[PDB]
Amino acid sequence: GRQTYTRYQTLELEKEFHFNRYLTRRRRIEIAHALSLTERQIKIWFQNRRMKWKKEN
DNA sequence: AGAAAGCCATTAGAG
DNA sequence: TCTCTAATGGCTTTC
Ligand code: NI
Ligand code: NI
Repeated sequence: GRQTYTRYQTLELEKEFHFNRYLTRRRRIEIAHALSLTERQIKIWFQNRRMKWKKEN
């Protein structure tokens, strides 16, 4: 099964991605707690978002 | 070194 | 039926 992300979670992440397309371990834990997601989800979201940003270039 | 993070292709589920 | 993206898996890369 797959969880669906709220607007707030997706908005707060996209806002983060605006500043740096990669995350540090300290920040990655911070974000996972604030959005009530796992460290793994945050990593994966950025993997996908970086791939999505690649197709837009 | 080898754990941890990435890249990339691919899949599958939510709505 | 169709779209988008969470999630996966098998590699390579970074530290
Ligand atoms: Ni700006
Ligand atoms: Ni090695």
